[PDB]
Amino acid sequence: IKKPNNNKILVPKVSGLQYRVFRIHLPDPNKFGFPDTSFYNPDTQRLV
Amino acid sequence: YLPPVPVSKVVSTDEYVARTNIYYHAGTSRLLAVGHPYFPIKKPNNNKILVPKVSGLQYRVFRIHLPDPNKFGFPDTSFYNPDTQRLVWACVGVEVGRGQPLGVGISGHPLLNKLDDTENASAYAANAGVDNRECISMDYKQTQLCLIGCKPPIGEHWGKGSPCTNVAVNPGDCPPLELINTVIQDGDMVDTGFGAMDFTTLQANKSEVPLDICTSICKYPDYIKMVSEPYGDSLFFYLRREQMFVRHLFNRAGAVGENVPDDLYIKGSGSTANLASSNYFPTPSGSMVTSDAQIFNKPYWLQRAQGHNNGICWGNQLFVTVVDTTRSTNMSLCAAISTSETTYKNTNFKEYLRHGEEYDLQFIFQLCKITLTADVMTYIHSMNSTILEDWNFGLQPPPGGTLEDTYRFVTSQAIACQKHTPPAPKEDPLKKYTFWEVNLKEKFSADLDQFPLGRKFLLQAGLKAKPKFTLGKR
Amino acid sequence: VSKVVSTDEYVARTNIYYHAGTSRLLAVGHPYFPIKKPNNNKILVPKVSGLQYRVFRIHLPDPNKFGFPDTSFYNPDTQRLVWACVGVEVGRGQPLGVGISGHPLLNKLDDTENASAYAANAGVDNRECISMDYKQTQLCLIGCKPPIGEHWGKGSPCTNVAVNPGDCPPLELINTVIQDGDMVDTGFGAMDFTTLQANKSEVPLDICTSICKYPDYIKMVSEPYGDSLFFYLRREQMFVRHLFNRAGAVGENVPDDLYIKGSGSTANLASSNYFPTPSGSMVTSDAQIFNKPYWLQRAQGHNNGICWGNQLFVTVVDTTRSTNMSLCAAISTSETTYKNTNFKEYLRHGEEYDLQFIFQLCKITLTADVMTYIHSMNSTILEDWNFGLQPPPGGTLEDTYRFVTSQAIACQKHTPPAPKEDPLKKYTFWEVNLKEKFSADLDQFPLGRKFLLQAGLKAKPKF
Amino acid sequence: YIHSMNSTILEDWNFGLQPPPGGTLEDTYRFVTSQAIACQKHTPPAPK
Repeated sequence: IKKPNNNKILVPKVSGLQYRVFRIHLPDPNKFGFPDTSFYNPDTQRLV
Repeated sequence: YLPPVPVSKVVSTDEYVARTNIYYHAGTSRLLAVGHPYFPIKKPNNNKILVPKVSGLQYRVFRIHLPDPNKFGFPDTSFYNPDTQRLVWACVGVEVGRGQPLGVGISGHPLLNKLDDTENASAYAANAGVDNRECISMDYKQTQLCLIGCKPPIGEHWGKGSPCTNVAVNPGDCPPLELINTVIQDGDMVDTGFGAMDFTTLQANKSEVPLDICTSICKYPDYIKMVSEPYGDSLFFYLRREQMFVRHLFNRAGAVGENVPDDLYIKGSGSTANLASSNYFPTPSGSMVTSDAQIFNKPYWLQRAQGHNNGICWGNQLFVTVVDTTRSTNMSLCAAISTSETTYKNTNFKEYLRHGEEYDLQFIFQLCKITLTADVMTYIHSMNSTILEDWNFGLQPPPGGTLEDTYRFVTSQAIACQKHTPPAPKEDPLKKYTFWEVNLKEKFSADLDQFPLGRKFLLQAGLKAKPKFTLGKR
Repeated sequence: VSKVVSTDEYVARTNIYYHAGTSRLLAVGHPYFPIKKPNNNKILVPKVSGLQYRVFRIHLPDPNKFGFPDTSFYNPDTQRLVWACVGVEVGRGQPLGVGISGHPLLNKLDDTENASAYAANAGVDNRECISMDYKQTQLCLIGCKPPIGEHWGKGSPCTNVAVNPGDCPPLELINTVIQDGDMVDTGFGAMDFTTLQANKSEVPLDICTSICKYPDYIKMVSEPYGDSLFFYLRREQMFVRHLFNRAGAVGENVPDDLYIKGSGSTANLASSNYFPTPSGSMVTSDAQIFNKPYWLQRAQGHNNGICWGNQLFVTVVDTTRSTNMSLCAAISTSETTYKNTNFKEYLRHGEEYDLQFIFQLCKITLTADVMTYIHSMNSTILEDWNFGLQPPPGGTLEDTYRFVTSQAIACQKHTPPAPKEDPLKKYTFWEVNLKEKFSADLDQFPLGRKFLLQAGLKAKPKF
Repeated sequence: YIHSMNSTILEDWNFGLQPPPGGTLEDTYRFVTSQAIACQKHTPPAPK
């Protein structure tokens, strides 16, 4: 749905027939704080 | 239980806090500000602001935050269960960079209340006509100062009071005055040395002061009051420099509010039967600036402070405000409306007034923990209950049952948006106030040597563990 | 935030088991609408159909009042006793058959499945008498907190654009407690037609006024203690049948670029709106979820079958028995020539439920954490127990007697206000009392011995 | 092997120039705006 003169959408077109993509970010675990992190070195390695 | 009670032992922070062994740096480079010194520009019909009024005469607040102490990464954390111990950042050291060349600005008013110049006068004054007010500017008091703490700054200023009703309310009477303490907001006008008060309300003439200070309310911070904080958490440190001197000698022009009792002099005659305005006011003048006048651009180191707070940022929260008079020089330029004619036209060129601004934040930080006991924690409760919230204390009591919690679904919805467009739960108690913000939470580094400042921090206390590249001799 | 734990931590399981159960629950009523005296507001017949939801509230007497053959195994001071719900049954005796519903005026244009020519032009009030079958469904709900449903609904629009009559109202997602008598989805989705459908003819009678709702397993299971439901099962199915059109003024025209302009008969766009005809499928004896024992061991929530406040909930809904028997009475028995004027027609509907509940007995020790932890969870629970004190007051009172003696001492006693116990008293729904029916032996009951058989260890006297 | 697989991966780590030194060593961060006046910070395109 959009305003008849306008090009701007009034309502988004939605139906279950539409595909759905989901993008999910994670924060870099190499910035994180595990209750114990000493099990690794942040120099020679990283975490994924 | 033991100890958040009755007594007065007025806990000093550094006992319950423990200092970790690890440090960090983060920061933005810099910022800008430009603008017109005298007045802002908004769309004349609309309320939308095209250009603001900007000067070094504007106090600049600074508020930044750091993320959850319990979500953020350490090479060695073994020392804690975050449920056994809460955590906080600690502020060891701070730096104020200022990058623009140094020069003096100025401001004034096209109609200023003036009688005449009695600095040197060979003759008695004249009679006042209709609007003798003049166009004059003045050099503002040379100043630098610094304010940093975990709680917002507090200034003080005069304001018109509410006179007890005995004597009449009669117009022309002297309005009442009283002291006013208030939170300092960004964009406020720095007092020129004319006193912290409201020129708008208290001075009806409105021509008494230059445009910059004409409308608004200048304030000055009360250290006493602030340092009177028995926590000290207002600000845990500061320094200032200010200097000024006299330039010219003036007089007010207007009706005499309260006349001089004649017993103070001998009755004149002719011109001397009349009495010239008894009201003098000086012309304040800023002085020479020196390369020493910069108090900035040098690393500060704060170990112990007046309050009990030692550099602790509560609610993940930190405050800064600074004043520079040294860069006050405003850049001016013109726009030629007619680009053709070769003969000068005063009408041809539209002048403009702008100013530069530049800052730096390079922040040391230290890490700290809290052994978690209502033995203390309730004193935190006692101290401030706002930290009861974002912190969950790993518990409400040592058993610590959850809230039968609120988890909401709002994340995206049906075009309703009173599920908030309006403000969300909690609050900023300062939200009504207006002042500056930046997010630094992306700027941390697990290694120090990366940056210019830190090695001074290093070279300051030196280095125990000294980074080795196994390069050079083996 | 110190994070709720598994109830099987502090609770201890006892060695004793009990049973009680109702005689039965049957029903009679009219499926389509309730019956009332025409002038009066009082109901002559309550509206009843299988499509109506059913809620079951079951009290238990406080076991700490219930003397055991040997009571010595616990201290009533330091502890309490709480019932645990091991296993559950749902009896259904009706012969299995499908009901049905319709409406005499149904918004419709024409048949869209096959059209040999373009339709006619919309007149005034083309609604028709048409009926359909609702989706087949079976589900079961068990827990100590009321079942939480959800539905669509009208919310307050933004205030920017002025709403003209006939505008699209915004939509809202709304939870509420589930009330008995409420209606299953027909495949029209949970919402209030009454608000969002002015036509009132867009659906068959039964659901027209009410608000169909549906359980949201997420938010339900989202509970930290799971006490909404610790267990459930569900079965449902549907398929398409007919394809129709809404008949009425087009709310929003289709952008032309999505088609090519016609002419003549093709100049006018036929109604864009379609709605499906939902159709129940073949029922089977197999997929019946009832008349079979259940055995609870684990529950998604940390609550394991613990019924707080002597309180236990059952929500059961099925369409399988929806059969509506039709009957006819004769106003005049004389004439042998039949006349449709001679017979009045009536609709009544049967329902049949049954309940049999195992229960396990359970004790709780104390300490402070537990006390706290419960008092954290729901403090009202301790109220019905005897722990929480709460010192009593009182100094002095002046009785002045006597008052009807009309020499005036002040006017008087104002303190009824707290018989109030059920906070949900606003919520009406089906009620049953078991408190009398406990017994100490499974053996005498049909259901129980299975409990024995399952866990084995047939212990009985000698003869 | 990783750099073979997808090299852009190393970029987001601290990682990104050949055995361990560091850095993309031209100048990094800049911000020109505070209030609405003239060319906004978004007059240049978003580089990342």
